[PDB]
Amino acid sequence: MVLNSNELEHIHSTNHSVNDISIRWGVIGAGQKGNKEADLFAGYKFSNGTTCYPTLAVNFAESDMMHLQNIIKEDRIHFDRTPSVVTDLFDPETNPNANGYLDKLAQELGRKFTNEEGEVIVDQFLICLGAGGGVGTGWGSLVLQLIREQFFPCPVSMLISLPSGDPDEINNALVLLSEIDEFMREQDRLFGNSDIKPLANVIVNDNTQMQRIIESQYVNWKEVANDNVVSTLHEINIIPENYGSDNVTYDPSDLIKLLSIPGRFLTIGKARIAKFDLHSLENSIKRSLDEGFFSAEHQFETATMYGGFVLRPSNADFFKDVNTENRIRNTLGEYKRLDEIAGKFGDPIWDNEYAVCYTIFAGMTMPKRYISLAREGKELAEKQEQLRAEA
Ligand SMILES: Nc1nc2c(ncn2[C@@H]2O[C@H](COP(=O)(O)OP(=O)(O)O)[C@@H](O)[C@H]2O)c(=O)[nH]1
Ligand SMILES: [Mg+2]
Repeated sequence: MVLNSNELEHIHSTNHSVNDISIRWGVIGAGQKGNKEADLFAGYKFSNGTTCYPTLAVNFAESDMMHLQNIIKEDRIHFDRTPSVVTDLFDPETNPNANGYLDKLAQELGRKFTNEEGEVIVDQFLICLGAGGGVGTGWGSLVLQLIREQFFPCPVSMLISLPSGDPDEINNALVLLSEIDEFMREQDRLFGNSDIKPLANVIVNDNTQMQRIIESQYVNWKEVANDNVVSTLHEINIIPENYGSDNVTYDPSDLIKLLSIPGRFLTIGKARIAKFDLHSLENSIKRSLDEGFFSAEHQFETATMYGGFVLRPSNADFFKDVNTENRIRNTLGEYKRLDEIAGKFGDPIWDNEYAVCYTIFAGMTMPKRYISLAREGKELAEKQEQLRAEA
């Protein structure tokens, strides 16, 4: 059983009835980053020892998989550094024999995500990519195509990492984010507000932002980032199914709507609160949204939907108070006025000593990290253009 956060450790040592999640993810991880994250999801188990997430890892290099932990070799899909090469190999025209590549994929997909009775055991797909790579980013474009060709039995969610500072990795990331933004706009004019979107959301993480948080607190920066990112997603999946409130309960259906309907960019703040004061509460909430693992200068006022919950002790006098539920409403209100959009904010109960406040904004436009990333990007391909002058 994989337990890669204090929150998950507590939960499983206290609750022995963790037998269900809010939304049944099917995790596909592509490229080394993607595989490594998928590998973690694969490790999660219910209280009764069953796997939580059916998980495939996909790659072109078999060296980016031979050292995985929780993914059976059978579930390591292999095909015998430019995003084009991935897409190209899966085109009826561009590659001659791309017929026996689509097929392998579609087969293994049915193998891992369908019943015997040809049903589907998953609610949405969670695809993991370190945008910037060749295998990874390439798979980003590939997925967007497959979604048009209605290849997937249900909606797709993308978990995407943004590169630190390699000018090539930056290019790939930008063309992908660009291609994503362009899918999202098309999706917006093809489907209504109420409608279930084929691309449910995209969750981004900034490597620069993440490395920074990590050095603040031997230790591997990506191993730590991965644990935080993945555990958070798992936690927000676990909690609404396994923890209720006497006041306001964020239940699974609420989360499902939030992850399924907005159809654009999504972000999460996880804030630990032990300091039970209105001030330091406000502060760690703000910290988690602006300088947390999921932050990338998001455009908060473009959010069409919100959600989240503060997980608190059984006698948390504080999280009962009007001003508490008022200060929270106001702190969040600074990012997006809450009376404007759909959502719900819970306050579930748990056996713990501290609390944790989870915050989610969905349906946002392109994060501004795109801009500050590009600025970097252009100002580099010029520097090459010049150094290309010399000789
Ligand atoms: N957040 C995060 N980023 C990673 C991790 N591993 C690699 N990356 C970065 O994500 C990008 C993805 O490329 P990588 O997966 O290493 O190779 P490729 O996808 O097979 O081409 C690179 O820019 C890596 O620096 C990880 O575990 N976590
Ligand atoms: Mg690789």
